[PDB]
Amino acid sequence: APAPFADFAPPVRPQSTLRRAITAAYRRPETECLPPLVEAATQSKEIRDAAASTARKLIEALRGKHSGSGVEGLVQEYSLSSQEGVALMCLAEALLRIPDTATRDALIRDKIADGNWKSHSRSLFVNAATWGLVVTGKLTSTVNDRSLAAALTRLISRCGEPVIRRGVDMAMRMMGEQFVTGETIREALKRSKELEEKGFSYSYDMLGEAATTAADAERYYRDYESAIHAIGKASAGRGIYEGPGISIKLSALHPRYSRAQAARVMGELLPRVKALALLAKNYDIGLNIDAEEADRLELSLDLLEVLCLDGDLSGWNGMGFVVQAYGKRCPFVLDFIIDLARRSGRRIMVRLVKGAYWDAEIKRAQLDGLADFPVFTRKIHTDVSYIACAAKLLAATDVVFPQFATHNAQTLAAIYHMAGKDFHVGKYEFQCLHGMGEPLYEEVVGRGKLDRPCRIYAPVGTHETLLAYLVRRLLENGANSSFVHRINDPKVSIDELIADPVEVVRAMPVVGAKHDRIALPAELFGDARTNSAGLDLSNEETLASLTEALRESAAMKWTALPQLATGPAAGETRTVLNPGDHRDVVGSVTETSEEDARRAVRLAADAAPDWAAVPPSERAACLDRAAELMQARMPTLLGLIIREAGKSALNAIAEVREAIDFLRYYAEQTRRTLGPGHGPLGPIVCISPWNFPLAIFTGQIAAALVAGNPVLAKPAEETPLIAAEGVRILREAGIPASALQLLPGDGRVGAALVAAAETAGVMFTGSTEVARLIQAQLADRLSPAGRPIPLIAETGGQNAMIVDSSALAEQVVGDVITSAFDSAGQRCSALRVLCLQEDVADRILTMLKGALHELHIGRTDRLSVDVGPVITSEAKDNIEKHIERMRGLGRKVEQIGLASETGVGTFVPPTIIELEKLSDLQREVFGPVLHVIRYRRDDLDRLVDDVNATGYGLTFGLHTRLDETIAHVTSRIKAGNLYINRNIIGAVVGVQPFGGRGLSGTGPKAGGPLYLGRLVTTAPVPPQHSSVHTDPVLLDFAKWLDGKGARAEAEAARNAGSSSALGLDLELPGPVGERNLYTLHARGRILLVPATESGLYHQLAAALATGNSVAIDAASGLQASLKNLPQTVGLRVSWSKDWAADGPFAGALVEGDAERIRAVNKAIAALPGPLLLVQAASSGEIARNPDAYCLNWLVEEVSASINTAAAGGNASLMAIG
Amino acid sequence: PKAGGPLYLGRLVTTAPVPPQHSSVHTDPVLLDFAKWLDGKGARAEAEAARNAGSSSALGLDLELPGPVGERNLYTLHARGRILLVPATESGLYHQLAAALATGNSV
Amino acid sequence: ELMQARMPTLLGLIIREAGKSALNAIAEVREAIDFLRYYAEQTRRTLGPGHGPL
Ligand SMILES: [C]C1=C([C])[C]=C2C(=[C]1)N([C][C]([O])[C]([O])[C]([O])[C]OP([O])(=O)OP([O])(=O)O[C][C]1O[C](N3[C]=NC4=C3N=[C]N=C4[N])[C]([O])[C]1[O])C1=NC(=O)[N]C(=O)C1=N2[C]1[C][N][C](C([O])=O)S1
Ligand SMILES: NC(=O)c1ccc[n+]([C@@H]2O[C@H](COP(=O)([O-])OP(=O)(O)OC[C@H]3O[C@@H](n4cnc5c(N)ncnc54)[C@H](O)[C@@H]3O)[C@@H](O)[C@H]2O)c1
Ligand SMILES: [Mg+2]
Repeated sequence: APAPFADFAPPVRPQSTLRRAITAAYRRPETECLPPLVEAATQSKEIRDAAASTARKLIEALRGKHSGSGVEGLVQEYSLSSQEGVALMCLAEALLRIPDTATRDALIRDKIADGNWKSHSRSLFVNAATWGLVVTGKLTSTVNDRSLAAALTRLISRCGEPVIRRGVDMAMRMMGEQFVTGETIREALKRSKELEEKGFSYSYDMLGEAATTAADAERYYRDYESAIHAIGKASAGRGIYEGPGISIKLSALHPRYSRAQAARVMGELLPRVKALALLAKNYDIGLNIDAEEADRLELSLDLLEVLCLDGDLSGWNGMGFVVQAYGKRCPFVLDFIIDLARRSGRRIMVRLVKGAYWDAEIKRAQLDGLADFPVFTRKIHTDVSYIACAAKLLAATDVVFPQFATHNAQTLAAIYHMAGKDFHVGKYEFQCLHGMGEPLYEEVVGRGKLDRPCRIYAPVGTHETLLAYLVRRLLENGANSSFVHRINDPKVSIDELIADPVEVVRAMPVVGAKHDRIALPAELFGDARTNSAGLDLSNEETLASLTEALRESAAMKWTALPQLATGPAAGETRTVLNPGDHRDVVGSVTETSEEDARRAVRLAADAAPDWAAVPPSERAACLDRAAELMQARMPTLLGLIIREAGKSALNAIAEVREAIDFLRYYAEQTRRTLGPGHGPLGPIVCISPWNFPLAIFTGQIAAALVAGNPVLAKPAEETPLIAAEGVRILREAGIPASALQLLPGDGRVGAALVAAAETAGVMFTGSTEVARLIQAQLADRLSPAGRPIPLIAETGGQNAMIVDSSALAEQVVGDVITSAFDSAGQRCSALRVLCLQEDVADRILTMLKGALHELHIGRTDRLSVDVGPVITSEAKDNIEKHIERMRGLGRKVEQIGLASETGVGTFVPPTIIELEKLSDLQREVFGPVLHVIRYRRDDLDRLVDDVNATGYGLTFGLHTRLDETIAHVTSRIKAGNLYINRNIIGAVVGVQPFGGRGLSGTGPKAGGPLYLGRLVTTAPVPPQHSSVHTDPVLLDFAKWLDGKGARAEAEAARNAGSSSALGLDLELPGPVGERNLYTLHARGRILLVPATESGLYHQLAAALATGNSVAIDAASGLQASLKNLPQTVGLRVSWSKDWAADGPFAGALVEGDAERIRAVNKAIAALPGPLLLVQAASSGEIARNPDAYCLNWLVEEVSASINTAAAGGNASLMAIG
Repeated sequence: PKAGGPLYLGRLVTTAPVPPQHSSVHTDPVLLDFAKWLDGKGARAEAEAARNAGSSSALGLDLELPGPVGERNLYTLHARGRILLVPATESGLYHQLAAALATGNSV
Repeated sequence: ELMQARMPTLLGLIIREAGKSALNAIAEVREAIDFLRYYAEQTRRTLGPGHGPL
């Protein structure tokens, strides 16, 4: 048996001093990075004056020949609005998908120009965000396809065939000659002769990146290989400086290019790069490795090292490598490369760029809760870094070949004068992007200008392949801080453009301060609370320290005991085994007798006043202290979760982060709300699931505790050890032993706790079937006041994602792989049903199956493991029984092979099952099993019906670029957590408050602002909880009441209309590149069980004020109290003689004495389907208490998370520099 | 239609143009249910007409118009109310219903 | 353009023929000018050969 974590994440090679200095700078504070760069970038006053003069001269020439763009002239000629211009370019794009020129022209002349363009599976406007950048310079993340359709109809009906003709010719020019140098390498090489004769050179980019499958990587490989032949044939011995070369992206050459898969990268990717480099060597052309995301930088250095030390490549100086000056590690990376060039004797071609992925790096660091960014946050810092690194490169031209890739004339001029008077071809060069840089460098290349060479980075590919690179390009030119945007801005003077970034930074009061408008990840929530911190699993120091802490966690003797108020109790003891390897004993659990569980409830009851008397601020301080303890102990907590619950390190980090976030969120919500009149319920039984064994465990207990309730904590029988450690942490944080008792054991302990007479409330997260048993237990019970015992029951999902033909397959597949198979599908939020529009289903399914087979399944104490085990052999048997049933029905089943090592544990391979109809599913299958259905676009509304028809309502995803489809689907889906253009497993506390409806939950949502109010007898007013909107049917009912003479009830109805928070619509603070929305909706149809006329009027007012319809108990005999209702109200009112037939309901209001309430509660619990959140009151309570029925529980919370960076960049961050 | 607004000129020609900014991303939910019902009955041309009406309807348009500072001048498209339908044929009635339901109206 | 340039004279007629004050006569002429320019622009944004007159 392998020792735990003995092979967790060993580095590719021992880290040299130079490599370690790189890693040390990864997230260095910005104020520490800049001073050395300012020193390195300093030049003499004479040079700065000469540079400014050169830069002014370049900028004056640039602005002098600056003519209007072709699209701008087209917009002008036909008086097009922006939407018309965008719609026209979308139409032209589509017409160019028609290959035959004569066929296209007939369609234009005879069909398109004559009105109905719509007549002639894929929205015309799928790429409108890109064309929007071209036309307007601004990025709109999604497409208003109804606005574009209207604009296209309007412009065609107004201007006819001539404007279509001009649009097509424009689009043809741009997509064939401006965004790419050519469609094919042969075409690009032909078009390169003109500028080569003027002194330019070329580096061709075949536009591959981010392989998703093995087949993708093979395709990109043979594309590079075939391009190298064509370029090498064309080079014809010109060599690596005068002649053309190629650029490659490592992400194109392997589907798992990541530090987590470093062994696969070195074993499988490296030989492919070597083979391409050997061919480049034989033709003697340059081969450049493009720089990509920050978490790939250091990994790529291991390939660069091996290649430069490989004797088979000796004699060739064409190996090239990009370094990104916006990165804090850039100068240290250059030190490493220069030293490698010295050791290997290879004159490495070093392309210095600023960096292409800035927005994405900001979002990723925020999402991951890391200490700082790996890039600068002020644009001028990148400029100083660039010039500092150019000085380092220019001092090493004997050993490297510097290549200064920039379109900034100030940057260029500074380096031109820095390099001095001695020049020869091969000393260094400049570089520019095809299309973007020729105006500037025609003022540089040639003995009549600055007589310095420029290599053009030349994209090559079809219209289809060009999109990703294009948005990344167009977003760059649109940012306010970009040189290209500023030189075109008339309000920007040449003096401002030639301003020296080195001197500007040097004179700042605080050198190198972070941007004021970009939050560090820790500060995402500002003054409200401190964000939890994650760990960077791409950082070798982190991996090394985590390796030791994980190993140490595996040597600990973890135990879980019945921790009663009086001290640990005796019981039956057994071992806890690693689900991924039953030979790995993780610890020992002593489980609770039903006698001791009943005793613990009595002890909690006796201790309840002492805990309620701890002021809310001090209870919240305990939570905050507990959060600090968990943050400090995260590495050890990771190791325990990894081994006890079969989680990967990434998932365990998120798990501990979520626990920390619960603690801090409920602490802050407490400080915002709880006062003397919000009395605790009493002893609360917290029953938690195995699959989030720390986070949900902690969240329920922390909420109950901070609301002033003593807690009986019953963890899932599978995962008691992490629960015991969380209880130890909470107790260390100051929660008294009498306020928090741990009762390990199975459902018998849970049931004994629920049944205990003093149990005042139950918080349950788990399966719907178990919640239903607890609901039945509680229906026997009333509080001492004669009211139902509150139950929060957060249960299963049957979560769908709908994908239309506008979505990007690579994005979809990544989000599907994560949503369906992360944690082996053992997330309640996990994707269960993928719904694919028929026209794209085959392509996406092929890509999905290819991605499936790149997953590594195994024991999770290895960083390379993607998917761990299922929790037990019983879970495995249950999942496999489902798979084989489906397989028996003839459904296509895709499964990846499991290594023999999995036999010592309980594993189910990630599985894809292709279904015919959504009704082929019957129950939640809690494992790594994705079902796929196809749908025709016209049946989208029916498909949403089908998703809703399961009765679940937890998470839901939609991948589309089209606003009409977003509006349609999100208005018709009924689920508590929605996700647009991203995965569906985000439940960030306070950002996506988490929890569903129907069979998925009673609410209120964990991690949201209504949660604590359920755990006290009188609910406070949550922060931000109000609405200016009044339900109109409530208003009509209040008027009807006044017309009937029921004046007091009409007043109560109007008060309910005002007090309702129906229509609340908020955006919650969170990471950049995401919009996180929180809204209060009607729950649905509320069952009303009245006893008196006034009671019925109050119940109806409460239900209508919160947007609901009602079914009124016909056995009340109160039909005559509701005669002659307004039609608006009658539409919402039905009478029910058979409650079971008229559901599902979404809640209930009950009026009666205590035994009437108990009887109705039993009848309601017997209704099929969803657990109902029931509120009961006596007639006298209704008369005395306007809040007898609390409106908090008559609305439904909906969280929506929209990935606004999905189009390829972040519009908000484009204005930040 | 309103004088001084974008629907006005279209009343004075035999085929109305699409006015500037005249669109909506919202689809009437009753229109959607009607299209599905027509689908179920096999009235494929009418169901297509219903879907097309649902998309081209500008019901729900909600714009701020340019004007003076210190004012917000808003322009919105709502249902008219109850529309009198005088059909002659079943297909005609389905088409009338599609047009009226797509624009939020009762009939 | 003509109504704008002749607004003072048009004001005088409106004041005496229709009982308007100077301020309201100014508003009257401005609105006429705005109708003219608005329907002109709306025409430039929309009308094509298939939008036949009544
Ligand atoms: C020219 C070139 C070549 C030849 C090649 C390459 C490149 C380039 N790239 C790109 C770069 O990086 C950049 O992005 C551009 O170029 C731009 O820059 P320039 O011209 O310099 O401009 P300016 O304006 O001066 O600047 C801009 C910049 O800055 C920065 N920022 C912004 N904002 C900010 C910043 N920082 C800080 N903070 C703040 N706030 C940024 O950076 C921007 O951009 C590249 N890149 C990369 O990454 N890599 C590579 O490799 C490269 N190359 C190419 C290839 N790839 C790419 C793609 O694909 O896309 S391109
Ligand atoms: N809605 C959410 O937020 C959410 C979150 C996580 C998990 N879940 C659901 O949880 C399920 C998986 O977790 P699980 O396997 O641990 O759920 P489970 O229903 O099997 O058990 C959950 C807890 O209930 C206890 N239990 C079992 N029988 C009981 C009884 N008769 N009375 C009282 N307690 C009893 C168990 O000991 C455990 O502590 C999945 O259905 C998943 O969807 C929901
Ligand atoms: Mg269970």
